[PDB]
Amino acid sequence: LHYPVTRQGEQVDHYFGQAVADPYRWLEDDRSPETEAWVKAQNAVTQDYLAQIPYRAAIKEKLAASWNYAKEGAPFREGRYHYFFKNDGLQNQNVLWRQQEGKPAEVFLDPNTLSPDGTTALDQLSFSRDGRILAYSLSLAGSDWREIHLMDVESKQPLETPLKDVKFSGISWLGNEGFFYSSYDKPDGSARTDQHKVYFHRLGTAQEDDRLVFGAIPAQHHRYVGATVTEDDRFLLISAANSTSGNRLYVKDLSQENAPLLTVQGDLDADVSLVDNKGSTLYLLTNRDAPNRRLVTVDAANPGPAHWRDLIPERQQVLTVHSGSGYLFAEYMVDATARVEQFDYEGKRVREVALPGLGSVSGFNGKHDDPALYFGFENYAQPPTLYRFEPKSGAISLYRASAAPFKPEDYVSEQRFYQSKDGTRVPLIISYRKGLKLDGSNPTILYGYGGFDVSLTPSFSVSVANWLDLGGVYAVANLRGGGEYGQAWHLAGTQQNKQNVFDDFIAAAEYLKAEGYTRTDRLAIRGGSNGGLLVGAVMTQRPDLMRVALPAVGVLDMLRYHTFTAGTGWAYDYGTSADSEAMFDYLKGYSPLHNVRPGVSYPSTMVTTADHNDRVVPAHSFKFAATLQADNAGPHPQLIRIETNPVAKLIEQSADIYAFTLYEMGYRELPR
Repeated sequence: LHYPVTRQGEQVDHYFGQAVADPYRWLEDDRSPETEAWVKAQNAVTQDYLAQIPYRAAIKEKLAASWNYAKEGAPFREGRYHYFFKNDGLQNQNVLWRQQEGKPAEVFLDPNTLSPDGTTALDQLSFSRDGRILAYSLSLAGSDWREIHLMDVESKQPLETPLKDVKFSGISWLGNEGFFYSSYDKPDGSARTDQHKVYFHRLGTAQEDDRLVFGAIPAQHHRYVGATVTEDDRFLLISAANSTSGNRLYVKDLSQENAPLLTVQGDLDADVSLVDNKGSTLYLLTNRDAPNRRLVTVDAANPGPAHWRDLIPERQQVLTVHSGSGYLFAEYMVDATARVEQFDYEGKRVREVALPGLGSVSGFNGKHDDPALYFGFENYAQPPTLYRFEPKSGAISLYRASAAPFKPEDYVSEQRFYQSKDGTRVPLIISYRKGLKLDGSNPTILYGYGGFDVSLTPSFSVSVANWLDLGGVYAVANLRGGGEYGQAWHLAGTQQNKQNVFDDFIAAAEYLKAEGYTRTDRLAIRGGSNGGLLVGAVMTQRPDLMRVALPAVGVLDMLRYHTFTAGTGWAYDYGTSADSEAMFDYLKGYSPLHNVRPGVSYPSTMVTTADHNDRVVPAHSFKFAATLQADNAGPHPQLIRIETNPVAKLIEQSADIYAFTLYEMGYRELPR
């Protein structure tokens, strides 16, 4: 193995009197001729090394053969038809299908044929109350602008000319008269502003005559406004905001002539949104005086915050509310997995929905008179599945099995909890092919993130599935720093407590060995971005803990990350070398780049990154890889794979990592 030559410069940096050498400073410029040449050479070496792997092409083919597959969404009633989305598995955009009691399903709206390239995409979709008219917004390329088209459902032809200059808008019908939408500019003609306004479009009229509903007078100026009409057409709810944090909310009783807007919340101190109404009672989801949120009710005739009353009190877990079939469904995240509770509109707990196991859910959204509801379920061992739920009995039946070439019963996903160094308990979800033997010899990949209040919830991955099909184990740890247990869990993994994140990950690794799942020479750690940091730190503190290290797009230079493009936004979680001498010593103490040491024997490593990236600059990966090649004294290869310029590329990347990981664990033949 012959690593390219990496020039060492004389750049020296100073932090509170302390000097730190940065020999690869020049590699921070990913667009200099010298760096691109370095990239080119590193890739040649990496590829040459991977071409030495016998089963690489086999793993690739297997992945490509299982990567794409058909999908289907839950069906919804609109007028005299049931609608549902479908996807060939190849089609860029989902197609909307329609079905009528008698005949068989038929294609209704295919967004793919609206763009020669398949760019023009479907955004919002809203049917009129009777289901006879369809309003839908389409977005071109990566634009924010929209047009709202009106289609006659029965004929499938354009009802009227489409509405233009629509942006950050919903579409909410008022019976069969027309609908509310948002826009920054008068339907007439004028010069731009950042004053978002709500307009009502009455069918059979020109857009230029749409009436102003909210947002024009100075007292109503806001950057973002939304409008929603309740299912029973009784109330109009208008939200107004200037940012993603907090919003004002107003209500208008449409059952009364020229009713004025009443204020549900007149300040931006908190988030409040409409769930539904029952009679004159409003059901609102809000985080006002409740970080984990609560569901409250208040009469529409006097809706101010002082009159709100808890229907579903704030709990230790963050609440999400869905409504359907005359029921309210409280969704939570417990130990990173879903839990759903059913309630009636009077706050009486009906039952705890019995989900198909531990995982992630979607659905439980429907109309008042839907006889049944649908929900999606999935996790590391089970591909997205559609289930039917009987509101009254609570009976759950399989509606649509996944078309993914992976039979769920052949896989196991068990939940475990271990203890960190200080004694903290941490969740760990291990998945694998059924029939595993706890002999501690299974090629294992341990994944983690740990930070930015990001919570790692289970989700199906074709790549992971293929890993399991190779006899491998996939373990995901919910390290501190994430958002699996509120704020206290997040802070325990930030600033001068970041080391807690690494310890937790370290503890997870030892657990997998102790419990006989794998062993050092059969273990690999993986992570991306803040996750790459995780891998980089752990591999520099405990290079004896694993056999393989797979850091992707990681933040590795902890002393200069903040000076790079987009690095500013991660200061809250990490702190900076400039903050104070104390912060500097901590950052320098674990910074991957600065903790690689000459003479040490590091695990087999494959650093991955794109050649250019604004979120996490390649500089981190380039300098880290260069340092590992120069310092490592063992037999393990320190490689970096740089993606240049797509499912093809994704498939190729997964193959290289798995092929490499297995090849580095000694396998000279696929496991088994």
